[PDB]
Parts: sequence; structure tokens; C-alpha cells
Amino acid sequence: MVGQIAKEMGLRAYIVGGVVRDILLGKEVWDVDFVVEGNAIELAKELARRHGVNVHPFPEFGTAHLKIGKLKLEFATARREPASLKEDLIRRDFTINAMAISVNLEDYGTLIDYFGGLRDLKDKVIRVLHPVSFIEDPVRILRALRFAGRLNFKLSRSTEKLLKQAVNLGLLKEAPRGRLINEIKLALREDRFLEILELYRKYRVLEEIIEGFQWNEKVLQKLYALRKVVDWHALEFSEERIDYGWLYLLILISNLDYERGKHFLEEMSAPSWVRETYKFMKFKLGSLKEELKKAKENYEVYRLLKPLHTSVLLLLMLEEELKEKIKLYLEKLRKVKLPKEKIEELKKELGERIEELKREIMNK
Ligand SMILES: Nc1ccn([C@@H]2O[C@H](COP(=O)(O)OP(=O)(O)OP(=O)(O)O)[C@@H](O)[C@H]2O)c(=O)n1
Repeated sequence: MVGQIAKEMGLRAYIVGGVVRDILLGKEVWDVDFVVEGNAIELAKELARRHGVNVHPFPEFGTAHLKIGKLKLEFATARREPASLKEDLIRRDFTINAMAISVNLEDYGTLIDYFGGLRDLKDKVIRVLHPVSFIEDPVRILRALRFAGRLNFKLSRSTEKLLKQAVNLGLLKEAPRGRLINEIKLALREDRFLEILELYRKYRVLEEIIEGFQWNEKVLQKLYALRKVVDWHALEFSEERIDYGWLYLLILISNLDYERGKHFLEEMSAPSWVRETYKFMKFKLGSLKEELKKAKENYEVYRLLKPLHTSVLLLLMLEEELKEKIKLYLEKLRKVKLPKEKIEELKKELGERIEELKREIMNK
């Protein structure tokens, strides 16, 4: 599609960055990013045209978003911020993000590796292009680790020292907060997110990020324990799933104050029930686990756990004692139902009698 228009336009168009990586590693992505030696916006406009699909150009920035099918496309004009592709690439973060694939019909299919992105790709390694890089875009500090987390990669040695420097230089602080919180967000959407936390703690990045936070053993314990819990509840109920990353985020801010914590979650654009989970854990959780343990009958447990959110329950499973309790609630007590004739006999106040029959049959 693009290669042919680039012929008609006599341009050169390339697939660039993570997408390429995702391809070499065989991930599927319908979000595809290009860099153009030529006018990108018009290439986009003609692609859209011939497909007859709506396209949004961005004249100021010089890019265009357009969506072919459920597949998404963003065309960007090459820039050094003319510019050779190698210039567009050399400004990027990591070797494995620095590659490109030709849609140009002559070299079509070609992986373009200047900095050894493929070499470094097989070697399972996070390597920046140049050493100033961290200073250039400090958010990368996380992304690096993030990559290393998701794909199980090691930092380049030089990269390692570079990163510890940058961290230590508190660049992590002086970077605009918005991009950082953005990153942390995208980090906690990860399946490998725990390993990312391993790297976080390793470089102590979080201490340069959130106000008043530091790491303690118990936190880590309950974090791993959380991974077990999430593994399990994800296994049993496939329809009951939530985005679990938040939990771990929460587990970090637990020892923190409620003021700075809720400020931080609102800062994290945490969903309502998330910040609500923060509030309920900060305030009434002690009484919660107490009266949960103070409940002798299965139905009392039922009446205690009903109004509350699921994530909160998942958080309540961390205590060894309450494990079998939550197991009973989730697998049994909440599964019990009722016939007709009896209801009609209670009808001859109703919900009273129903709650009563609940209390009666549930205890065993
Ligand atoms: N802080 C950043 C953000 C991104 N990039 C560059 O931006 C491109 C893609 O942006 P991004 O989507 O953030 O990185 P991806 O590798 O595509 O990973 P993902 O799709 O998950 O975001 C890559 O070439 C990368 O080099 C960068 O150099 N520094």
C-alpha cells in the first residue's frame, strides 16, 4: 500500500521503532509507526484517499494518524529534533528500538540495523544509542528497565553505569512529571510488572519519584504474595478479572500517608474504585479484618464481604488465615440460590425473610 504510493510520490517510507522490534520478536501490533524521507502527511493523505478512510494530519507537528480497518497507522516526517533516516534513528533510545523496515518496493522487507539492534536483540540486552541519552530523555530510565522487565533483558554494562549516574543525578526528579507518570502508568499495565518493580527497587528509582516512599521487607513479601493471589483469581474466574497492576502500585503506597497517597493516585489518574480502595484500606481495614475474623458464621462473612469491591477482597486474601475464608465465600456461599413456592409462602419484610433463610442455610 504505502510502498506503491511512495513510488508514485518518489519518496521513501519506513516502519520504525518498537513495531519493528515487535515484528522481529513476532508480536502482533495493529498500531504501526512510520518515518518518511519525503512529506509524510501527504503520503498519509493519499493512503487514506485510496482506501477512502478519514485521516487526521497534524501540520504543526508534521504527522498524521489514520486508521485502516481496526489497524492503526501514524506517519511522521523524518526529523533530527533534510534528515537521513539514520539521523531519525540515531536520536532514538535503544538499539532494539532503532531499527527500521523498508516498505519501499526495491528493498522491501529489509531490516535496517545501524547500531546492531538485532545483535543486541538476540543477546537480550537493553543498550542506549549514545551515553548522553539518559540526560536527553530521563523517562527512558524507566522504559529501559521496563523493557528489561517485559522481555527479560539485561542492561548494557555502560548503560548500567549511565543509568545509575542519571538516577543519582536526580534527573528523574527534574524531568517533567507528566511524562513520568505516563511512563509509570504504562509500566504497571505490564504482565512482567513485578520484575519491573525488581528493577525499580534495584535502581531505587521510586525514591526519586513519589514523596515519602521507601522499601521495606514486609512490603516485598506481600507483593510476591499478591502475585500468587492474582495468579490464582485470574486462573479461577476469567470473567472476574481486573487490571491487577494497580494493586501492586497500591501495595507500594500503603505505608505512605493518605494525603500524599490519594494525591499520588489522583496524580496517577487512578480510577474511582482504585482511590476508593486506597481510602477504605487506610481507614476501616483494621476493623475490617478484625470483624472478618470476629465472624463465626459463614453468612456473617457473607454480609461483611458483599458490599465491598473485588480488588479489595483480593487485597484481603494476603493474610494466611483469611485464605480459606475468601475461598469459601467466592467458591460456595455466594453461589447459593432459591426456588419459588417458598417465596410465595413468605409473601402469603420479604428481604428480611430471604436474608433469614440465607443466614440459616449458609452457616454449614
Ligand atoms: N521516552 C522515549 C519514548 C520512545 N522513544 C522512541 O519512540 C519510539 C516508539 O515510542 P514508544 O511507543 O514509547 O516505544 P516503543 O518501542 O514503540 O514501545 P511501545 O509501543 O510499548 O510504546 C521508539 O523508536 C523509541 O526509540 C524514545 O526514544 N524515548
